[PDB]
Amino acid sequence: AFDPWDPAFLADPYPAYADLRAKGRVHYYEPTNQWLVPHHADVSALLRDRRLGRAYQHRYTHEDFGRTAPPAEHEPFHTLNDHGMLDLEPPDHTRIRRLVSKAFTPRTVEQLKPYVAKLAGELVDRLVAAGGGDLLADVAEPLPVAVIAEMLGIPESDRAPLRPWSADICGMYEPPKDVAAKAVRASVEFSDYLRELIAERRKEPGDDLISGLIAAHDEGDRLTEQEMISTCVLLLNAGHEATVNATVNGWYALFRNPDQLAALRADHSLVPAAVEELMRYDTPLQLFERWVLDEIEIDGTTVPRGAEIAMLFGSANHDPEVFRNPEKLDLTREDNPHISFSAGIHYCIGAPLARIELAASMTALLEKAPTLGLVAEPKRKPNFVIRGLEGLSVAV
Ligand code: HEM
Repeated sequence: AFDPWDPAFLADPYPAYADLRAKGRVHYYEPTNQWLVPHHADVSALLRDRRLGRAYQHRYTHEDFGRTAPPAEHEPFHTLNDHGMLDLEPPDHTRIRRLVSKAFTPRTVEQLKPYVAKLAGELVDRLVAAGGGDLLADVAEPLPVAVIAEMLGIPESDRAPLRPWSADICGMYEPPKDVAAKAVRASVEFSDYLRELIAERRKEPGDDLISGLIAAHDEGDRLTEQEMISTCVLLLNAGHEATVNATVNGWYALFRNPDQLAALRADHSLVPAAVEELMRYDTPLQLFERWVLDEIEIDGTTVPRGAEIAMLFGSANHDPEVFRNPEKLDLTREDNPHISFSAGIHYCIGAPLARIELAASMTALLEKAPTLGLVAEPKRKPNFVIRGLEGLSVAV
């Protein structure tokens, strides 16, 4: 009896998650032909199970897996997608991630802190100067793209087309004939830009990540041109909308919980714990899927090879067997093992950088806009897999 399109579910899905959890540990959903998993223990376990993957073609033809191959007109998208580590399974995943993690390191993250803090400060100053604005458009949206641009080493000169590129490519996962068109178009355009920067970095080495990707090697193993383009597009696409919606989701929760906002404003040392609790309370990434590569059993229920599982991260983050009073926002929550950055081999390689951007944004807002208030009830985007608002009207 579940309709993820119901406007009440889009407004507040957490009561329905409560019902799902109470009704069982795996539920077949005919409309999407998917098996829904809502408990934290099950989601955690399945993300670490070697019998599940974000791809199946390394093991089975589409046809042997009981599926239909995608249009060859979408080859440029599928090529760019299938060389990024998010949709790779071992041993290809292992190789590209071991290689990428030689260029993209803890030192790389540390080096961005000053630019993250600087940029955050500037953004909030401008909003303060205007005495208010749209937290999404003016503060949340600009920072993530800029940080990845900076890490990749791209001029503010040519940084304009990145958002619209990332937008149209991601449109493919949201699929209209028109969406598909721009998505392949952007996939080509963006990949050519990358292709270019890859060479003027080969004949002209730099200190950026594109240059660290060109250098990265191990056991004489190295990255292909496509693996590098795919990695760069993945880092922008993965590090943008999630970070944006965590900042706006967080501030909306803070405005709706004035006791917690006042606690935060009174003790800025809560910022790290606050970033984590606001993500558990209302994660922007509600849902992730896995193919069943070998038959599994969940709670004595057999899920067959060829099935697709939907992991409800939102449900898992409100599981009362893990969190006490999960429906309550508590920035001082001691016990917060939220799964928002996932688990197993696809565990977010960006999580340290994401946490530095969310902390820098929050600290700037608290220091520079300590009187910030919500002007209007925001409009919720009609989407149950990426949970977000159209914008956030604020005033000092
Ligand atoms: C609020 C911020 C973020 C959240 C909640 C988030 C969450 C996640 C999740 C859940 C996954 C795995 C999905 C799955 O298991 O199916 C993932 C993967 C990934 N994330 Fe993030 N992420 C965030 C920010 C970022 C940032 C800033 C970057 C990069 C700069 C990034 C890069 C990636 C990459 C490259 C992967 C693929 C990892 C792999 O497949 O091995 N993410 N992220």
